[PDB]
Amino acid sequence: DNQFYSVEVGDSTFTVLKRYQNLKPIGSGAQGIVCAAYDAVLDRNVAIKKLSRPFQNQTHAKRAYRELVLMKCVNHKNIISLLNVFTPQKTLEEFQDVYLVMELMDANLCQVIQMELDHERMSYLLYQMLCGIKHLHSAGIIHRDLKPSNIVVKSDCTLKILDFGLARTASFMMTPYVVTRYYRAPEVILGMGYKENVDIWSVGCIMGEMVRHKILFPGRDYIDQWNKVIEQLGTPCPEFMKKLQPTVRNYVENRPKYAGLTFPKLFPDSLFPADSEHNKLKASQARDLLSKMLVIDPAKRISVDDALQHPYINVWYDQLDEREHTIEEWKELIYKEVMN
Ligand SMILES: CC(C)NC(=O)N[C@H]1CC[C@H](Nc2ncc3ccc(=O)n(C4CCCC4)c3n2)CC1
Repeated sequence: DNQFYSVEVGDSTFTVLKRYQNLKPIGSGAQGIVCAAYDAVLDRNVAIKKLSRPFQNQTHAKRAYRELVLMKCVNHKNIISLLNVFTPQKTLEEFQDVYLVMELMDANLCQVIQMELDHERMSYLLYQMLCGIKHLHSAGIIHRDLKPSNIVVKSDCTLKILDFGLARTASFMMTPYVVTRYYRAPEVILGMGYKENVDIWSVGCIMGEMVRHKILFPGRDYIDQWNKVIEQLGTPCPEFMKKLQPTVRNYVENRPKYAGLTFPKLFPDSLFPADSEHNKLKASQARDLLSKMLVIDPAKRISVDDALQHPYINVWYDQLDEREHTIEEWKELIYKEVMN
């Protein structure tokens, strides 16, 4: 009779359509819990994400609403695709949970970073990240929080980005969970305003970490993080700092100065495959792209288009809503998106 059934998966209770069999947990971010499952109707494996009471506050609601709207209308091979969406609840009054069904991938980028990776696979992963970012920028979406945990890959080295980043507004939370700030651009760190190549910084951080196998710019807060940035890349020029609001100008200009490191010193020959002439050249090219992505001043940083054109990468070449609402308003907005 009923077209749903329920099973326990850790703390949570997954109540899912009967087509979805043999649920297995595979991770848990901020918005919810995620299971792998077999889709008996499609004869394929899927990932199912549970959003619990997403309308419970502004922060969750805006994120859920945005993700649902964007995942449905954005169509690209390097952006995770929405296969199905449902709630087991029958009315707006009873409505609680939303379940998103997506293609099932094999790993996080975190896991891939830890591996020794050849240039063929590093450049291919980067290419795909850039193509995806490009797509988002063309659709009016500047991500600003690209990070390895929200990028997934398959064994065949296919790459998809999982989320659409920050809201243009931006907040307060209760759930004890730490946000990963390590990949954010200087302009996000310092609060400057940004353009599309804000996301290049993040790709630079990811690329660099693939080579060094350590997070480039860690720290408890933006204070420590900014210190790690300037210790490595050196203090930026005056031209840059003229672009900063008065109070953040004063902070940045009064921190201990550093000359920084050359990119050969930041990413030495040691870290690269460089045994054949092929690899010698690809290493050279790799460090050159890195040097162009990890630059503090966005005015001097490489664009997405110039990056896709770069020799390391080009071998692979081939409505609006952002407003405030109460709980009950959000709950209905999300419910009707779910019952399209
Ligand atoms: C032990 C070893 C075999 N694997 C492991 O440790 N982690 C894998 C296990 C399989 C995971 N696949 C996958 N596919 C689609 C999605 C879609 C949305 C989403 O939010 N996620 C989360 C990101 C990572 C956590 C879940 C998705 N995850 C990747 C991570």
